[PDB]
Amino acid sequence: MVSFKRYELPPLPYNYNALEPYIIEEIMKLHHQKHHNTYVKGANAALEKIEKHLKGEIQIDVRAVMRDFSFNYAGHIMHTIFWPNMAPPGKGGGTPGGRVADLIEKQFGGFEKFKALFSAAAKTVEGVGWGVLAFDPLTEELRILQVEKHNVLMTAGLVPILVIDVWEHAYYLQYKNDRGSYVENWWNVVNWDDVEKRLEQALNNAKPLYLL
Amino acid sequence: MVSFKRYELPPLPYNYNALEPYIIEEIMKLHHQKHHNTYVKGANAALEKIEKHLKGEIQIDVRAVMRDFSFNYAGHIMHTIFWPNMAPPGKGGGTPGGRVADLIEKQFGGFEKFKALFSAAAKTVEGVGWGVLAFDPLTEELRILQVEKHNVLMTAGLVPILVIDVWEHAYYLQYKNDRGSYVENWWNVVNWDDVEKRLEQALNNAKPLYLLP
Amino acid sequence: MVSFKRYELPPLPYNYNALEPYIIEEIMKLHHQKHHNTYVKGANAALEKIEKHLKGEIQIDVRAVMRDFSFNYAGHIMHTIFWPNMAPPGKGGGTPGGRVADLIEKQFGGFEKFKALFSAAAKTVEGVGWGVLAFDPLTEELRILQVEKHNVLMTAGLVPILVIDVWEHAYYLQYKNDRGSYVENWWNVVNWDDVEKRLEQALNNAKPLYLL
Amino acid sequence: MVSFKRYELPPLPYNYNALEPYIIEEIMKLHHQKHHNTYVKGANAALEKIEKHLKGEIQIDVRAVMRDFSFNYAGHIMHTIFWPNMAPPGKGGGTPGGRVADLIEKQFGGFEKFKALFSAAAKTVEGVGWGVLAFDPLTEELRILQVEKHNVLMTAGLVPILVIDVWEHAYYLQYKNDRGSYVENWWNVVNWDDVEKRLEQALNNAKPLYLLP
Repeated sequence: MVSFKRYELPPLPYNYNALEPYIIEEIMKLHHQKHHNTYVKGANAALEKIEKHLKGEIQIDVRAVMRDFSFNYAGHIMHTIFWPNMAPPGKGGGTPGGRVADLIEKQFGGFEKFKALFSAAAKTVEGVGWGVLAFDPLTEELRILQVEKHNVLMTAGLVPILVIDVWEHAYYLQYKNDRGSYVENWWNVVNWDDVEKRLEQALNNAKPLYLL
Repeated sequence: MVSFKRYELPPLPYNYNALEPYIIEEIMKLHHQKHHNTYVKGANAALEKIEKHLKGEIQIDVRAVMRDFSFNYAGHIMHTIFWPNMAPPGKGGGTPGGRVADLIEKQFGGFEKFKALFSAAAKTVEGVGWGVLAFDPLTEELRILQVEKHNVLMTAGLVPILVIDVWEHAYYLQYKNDRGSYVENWWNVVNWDDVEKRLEQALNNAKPLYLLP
Repeated sequence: MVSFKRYELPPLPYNYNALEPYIIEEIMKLHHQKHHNTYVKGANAALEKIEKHLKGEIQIDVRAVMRDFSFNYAGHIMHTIFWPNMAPPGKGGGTPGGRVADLIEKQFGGFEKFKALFSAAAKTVEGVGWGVLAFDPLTEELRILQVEKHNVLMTAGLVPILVIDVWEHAYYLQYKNDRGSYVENWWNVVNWDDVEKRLEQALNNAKPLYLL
Repeated sequence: MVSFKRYELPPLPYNYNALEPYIIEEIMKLHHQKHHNTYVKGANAALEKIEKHLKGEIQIDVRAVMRDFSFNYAGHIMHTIFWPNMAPPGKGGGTPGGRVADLIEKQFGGFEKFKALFSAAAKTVEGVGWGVLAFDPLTEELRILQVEKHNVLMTAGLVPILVIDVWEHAYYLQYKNDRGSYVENWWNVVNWDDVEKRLEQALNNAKPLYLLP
């Protein structure tokens, strides 16, 4: 038996104030240092309980510990995508090109229609959660969905290439109740270079994971 | 605009009676032709609604239609893994080798501890759902978890390589309320060659999807 | 401290074969003796854990134990309503009169319209759960909703007066995947006298319970 | 057929700044005028959809509209209890006497142990939701549970008599990520007279609601 590899909190690809004016420094700081950090530690804690269980050292509720792992691991991986999905205005924002633009054109009828639908999905998440643009390994096509919490409505297979966090701690200090304005503004910091790179990996790698 | 590629019900990799005595023919037929088929149709129905929305032909509740897609797509992908995860006794069953056995040693301290943990996870799914063995792209290690329905507790990243369906329609006609006995018997039809192949692809393909090279 | 009052499995108001041909004996047996009994046992087990913790003997994951209580308690109370909601054909079935028929007319525009709405709610439960007719203490009106598992989508306030169990174990042995036919047949064993009494109590008790 | 009775936003039983310094004015204003109002509107919006469906004017996704009704009705009712559960310091805070204190002693072994269990419940809600003290009609005893969102984990029967909102919009502007300190401070505005009145109503009404002698 080998002790599990621990999850670690990544640094941001930019400073805490680098996404101003669209997302203020205080949100970025709390969101990274408190919230994302909590999910990293929570994922590790659940794996530690599994480890101690397997070593005959403690008793565990398997369902409970796996629910804890699920929520925290999902919080961690969604955030690991979220941060580099954004970039300071200039590098961030604008209109995508490349394969992402092509698929957006073919499936959603262009960037404006895609933007409206993605925005709708993000704005209408019930409670806290995420708006998600994903690559489907079964059809090699894009799909949009919502995730509640970090780990409800998410499915196997689908590869998130672009996500927006609509947990209240992602916008409340700046936009208060007005999630809609937050979502509208977030477009100005989308790192389309990152999304394109994610799509290219998915195009090469995703289908074979399930092809078998 | 071209819109969306449709999902299709795959055939089984074996005859409906091929997993007997462990899973009876009647279950395999209903499970495939009714349940799995419904998820395929449901996934396509949701995408058709999103299509009509994008054409300005209807206004949809986006949340509602995506919940429908999420449930039915998950049902479909989970079943696409479930069927080949199994094999008639002989090719199916027994103890694994290769890379899967290696990671089972490293992560769980051997097959017997892994089996006990996977079985507990499957037996104690609250309501209907799945026991899942997955490859974690972040650490390149195996993880076990439960999924409720098809789309609750599942996370991004994790790649299922071995799944057991513990929806009541997967066992009830044969094992009745005794999900425990169903889980114990299911091990006899596990296609470890298929699991090994999935792990091989995961080891090669999964990490770069999330941590960019 | 006084140790919690234990939950107990009630007997059926009728023999195991009394709802035939609409619900076969093997289902009634399994459903009552195995499934309902499990929820009684689960509810008590969760409270035993809470007690050991209150006595300071063990430390518990409060979230986990409360999730266990929620699911099993809900399973218990829903079934305590479910069994007397039904009655052997003759006592069960037919068309309601009295106060139930009256507000069915007021809220739903008649029995056939109510029936179609209730049947659809029951047939379309995603996964396992319940179709529910409830009384709303805030407006003194009837509402229909679904519950998933036993404890998802249910709300405070609403008092269930008529419930149908659409967990697969409630019908699979007889109807297989055909939940639709099960819902249709179930109408023939509905104890409208029981529903009438429940409504009467709700009319008298429910509103002066929340609005103060 | 008569059109449904509409839900209405009740005003606060105190000024928006009345729970200061424990809950700031801006939070009370936003929470009531924006968030609570939204649930009232959403609950009515769902009922209007059901009404048009019953009149045969539209064919609805029954599951979707009922999910909408569930969430928004729940948000409304939970808030209708939440607001009068609190009171400006003086009337609010301290420790309860009367029947609430008696039941707390018997079920939890005293206020100290109750406060510890309820605080733990509130602080550890996964995602957004509620800590709830409820009256059980089957046993006529108090029970503590969590509710996720407004409508997950809540059961039939159980009658909420004391609730704390731990959605992020209930504390974030003041306490930021520190939900723990919010929960600790919320005890100083609890309107125990209101809780007592709720318990008395439940002792008299709850059990005879599910009785059938």
